[PDB]
Amino acid sequence: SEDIIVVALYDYEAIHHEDLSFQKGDQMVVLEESGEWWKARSLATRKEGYIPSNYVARVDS
Repeated sequence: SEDIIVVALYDYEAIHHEDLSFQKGDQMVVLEESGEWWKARSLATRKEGYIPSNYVARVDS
């Protein structure tokens, strides 16, 4: 349904504390919406951290 799940469109690796590593075609859910960077949870490992919004695709499904 309508939600805040995005898909990593590029490979990346965790760096800061609450960070999250994803791949070029991975799927992650969003926990909140800020602006430049958002906090999401990768279902591939039930983990969660930051995700560059400029390198991802946000969908509500």
